[PDB]
Amino acid sequence: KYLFPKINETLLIDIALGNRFNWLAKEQDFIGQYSEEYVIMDTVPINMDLS
Amino acid sequence: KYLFPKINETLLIDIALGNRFNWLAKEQDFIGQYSEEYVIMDTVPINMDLS
Repeated sequence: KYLFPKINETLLIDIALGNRFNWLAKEQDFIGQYSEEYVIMDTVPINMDLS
Repeated sequence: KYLFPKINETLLIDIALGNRFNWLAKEQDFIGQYSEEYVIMDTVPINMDLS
């Protein structure tokens, strides 16, 4: 009854918190500051006539 | 009709009773008496400003 209380273990609980959208993340080169994007608009195929 | 009755078999029914939480059981060394645990509290990432 005269000893100092001693620790069995000390346990770092480290939970790996994850970003669910990480598989979308592209990686750039961090150069310039404006990203732009563009598409090509539809031109529907037309019938041909020989007249 | 004058013989003593004789045993065909005697059958020890031994059912293996299982602890369903046994896969959680860590094993320590039984040394000391206080287990403690700790986490690291959140510090949210902050924007940087050059001023």
